[PDB]
Amino acid sequence: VHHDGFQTVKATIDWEHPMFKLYEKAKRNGKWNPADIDFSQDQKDFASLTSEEKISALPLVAGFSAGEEAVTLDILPMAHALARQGRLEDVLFLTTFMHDEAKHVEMFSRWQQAVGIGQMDLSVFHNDHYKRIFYEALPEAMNRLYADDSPEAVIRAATVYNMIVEGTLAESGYYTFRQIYKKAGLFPGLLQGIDYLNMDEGRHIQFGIYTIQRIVNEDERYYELFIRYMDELWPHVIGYVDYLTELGKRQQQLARTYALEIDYDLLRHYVIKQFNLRKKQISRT
Amino acid sequence: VHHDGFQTVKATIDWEHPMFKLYEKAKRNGKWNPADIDFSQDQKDFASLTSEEKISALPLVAGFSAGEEAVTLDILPMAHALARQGRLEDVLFLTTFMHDEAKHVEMFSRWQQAVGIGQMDLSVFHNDHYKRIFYEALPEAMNRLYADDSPEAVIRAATVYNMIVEGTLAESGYYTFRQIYKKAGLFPGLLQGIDYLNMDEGRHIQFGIYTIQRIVNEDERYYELFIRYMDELWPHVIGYVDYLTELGKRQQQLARTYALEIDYDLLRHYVIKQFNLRKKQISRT
Ligand SMILES: CCCCCCCCCCCCCCCC(=O)O
Ligand SMILES: CCCCCCCCCCCCCCCC(=O)O
Ligand SMILES: [Fe+3]
Ligand SMILES: [Fe+3]
Ligand SMILES: [Fe+3]
Ligand SMILES: [Fe+3]
Ligand SMILES: [Mn+3]
Ligand SMILES: [Mn+3]
Repeated sequence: VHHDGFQTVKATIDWEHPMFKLYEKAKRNGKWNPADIDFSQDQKDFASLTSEEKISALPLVAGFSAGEEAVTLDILPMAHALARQGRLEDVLFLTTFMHDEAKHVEMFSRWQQAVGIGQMDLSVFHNDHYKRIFYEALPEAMNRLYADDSPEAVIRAATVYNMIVEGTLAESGYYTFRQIYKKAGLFPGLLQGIDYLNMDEGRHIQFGIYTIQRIVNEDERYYELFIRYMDELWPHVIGYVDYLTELGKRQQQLARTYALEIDYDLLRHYVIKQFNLRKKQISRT
Repeated sequence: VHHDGFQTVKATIDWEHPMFKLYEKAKRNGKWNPADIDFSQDQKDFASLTSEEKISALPLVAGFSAGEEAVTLDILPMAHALARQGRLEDVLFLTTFMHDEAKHVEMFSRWQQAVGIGQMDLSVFHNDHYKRIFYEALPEAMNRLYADDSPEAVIRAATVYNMIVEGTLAESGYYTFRQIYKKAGLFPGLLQGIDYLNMDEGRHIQFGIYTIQRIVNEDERYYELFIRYMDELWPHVIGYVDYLTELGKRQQQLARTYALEIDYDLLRHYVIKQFNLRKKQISRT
């Protein structure tokens, strides 16, 4: 359907818009290129491992690789809906968001290829709770926006994508990676990538907070909606976290070898702390 | 609707895919930031001009500013459709395409603001032919892809966007800018931006060629469709070019002042040469 006019011909960009400022920061802090990461030491580390130790790291990489790919495809409807509402500054920022996610997909796929498991199908480490979030609830909530861009729909979309998938699972995943392999001195390439990813992610979560708050600010009843949608998803979050935990406890050999006391109680409490923390970044009033 | 699996969990990125290679080049050659361009000399140039000379440059800037904004919003459906067909490498590349266009919007809006015409509504320089292409035919052809992603639809979308708007109008616009203000020694900032834009644009046109050719390669009858859609739009292309030409001929004062012999016959023939050239980049066989 037609354009009825253009903001940068009638006027200019709104230079003070928060999403314009986030867009500017994204350009400044988003220069990194996964193609420049040296994975040669990672390949050696990985080949040095025994079959049992090799397996230990694959579940987390499988969750991240699919997750990056899901959110690369699934952010498009949000960019469309805000574009249709004429929110030009949001759209400019969302171009950096999508390009960040493309690079994240690229990074993990390069690591898989370099250590020699590209040919392996890592879908085996996706349980029913993971599928419910990433194969189903995420794409349902985003695609909805094509036909329903009400405040309710936009809140639910940002909640699932930015507050749960990024704000709870991704963040806890980054913490988990450092706690385990950074201590072990393993996989320097991959951890360089995790550091870059974790930096991009801060802007992604800030877009979600901004999006949810600006809708809550019009009607403080949407706040209840936010909390409700957070709680609906919690069972699948913790059901994926318990499942990974259980794989971790059964496959002890990497941890013994590298003298890592892998505190799964602490990882679990970090996930719980992330979830409650995101809730607190939205003010009812 | 659900994801039924993920390519970078089952396998890897297709590293040899042409769109993966274009994506890599885009990251390498796409570091430029419109926020780093120094427009201070442009502001002085523009204030130095008389009212008559000031006006001379505004029509081309109005066409570009709206055009950048249209294609930023209107590329989203192409990214969606190729994503739904599972063409991951195309999508990765299209994230760079969208981000390039965001920066193009940004660049012209910064120039308008810096020279002191942000508050002016430049819609006056969009005639009926321009509106037909940018306010109507472009968004119709792209949005169609949400409900119709047939080869016919995808060809028509790439033809209008990449071969006509970018491959014919944008390219001729870049040539026109250099021919006029680069000679005059005017607007150094803006011409730095035009150089960066013209570089990005090469990748954008290459995506269109690739997209159209890969569909022609399955069925050489789609070739006729391509040519037909090119010809349907030509009248509006030349009707916008004649209209700009006529504004240019009526408002002679910038050209006299700077000893520019502005050959509108040559600019017209460059537009015609662009259009025929794009046709030739698609092989029937
Ligand atoms: C043993 C403690 C378990 C910790 C939880 C691990 C979470 C795995 C993360 C998989 C999803 C990644 C989401 C990426 C989203 C994005 O790129 O914005
Ligand atoms: C006097 C000769 C006239 C020459 C033709 C001028 C064309 C003006 C261009 C306006 C549309 C710009 C399209 C931008 C598309 C993109 O950024 O990919
Ligand atoms: Fe993210
Ligand atoms: Fe369960
Ligand atoms: Fe372009
Ligand atoms: Fe006419
Ligand atoms: Mn990511
Ligand atoms: Mn452009």
